[PDB]
Amino acid sequence: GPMSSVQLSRGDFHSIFTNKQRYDNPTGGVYQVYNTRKSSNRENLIMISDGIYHMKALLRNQAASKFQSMELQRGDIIRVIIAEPAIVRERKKYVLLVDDFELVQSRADMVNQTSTFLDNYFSEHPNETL
Repeated sequence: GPMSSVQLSRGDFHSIFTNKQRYDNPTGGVYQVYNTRKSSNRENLIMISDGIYHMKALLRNQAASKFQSMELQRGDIIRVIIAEPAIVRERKKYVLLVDDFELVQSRADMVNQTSTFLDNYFSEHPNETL
């Protein structure tokens, strides 16, 4: 059919934190907003999904202004444009720092949901990350 669902970058979160090349350029990923629940007005911490894992993303600078103005919510699909990963070694926490993104689709289908938290996957395989 022409109207197939928009494809998320499945496996990209795992690749960002295991592969040096992807870590160094973690842009172009297509993800779905998983959770937007509140606590900063110049920084929005949200949960995003790649279809397999969900992970924390901290929207800063123009991504923060855009998120707030667009009122992005669970189910919305975005494309990350400016980003850098963050590994909090002392707490075994993983965050994608997002400075810019684009809206791909608002209110997209979110069915047969099986994504698990990225940090928990790495807890099960401790020496896997970079």
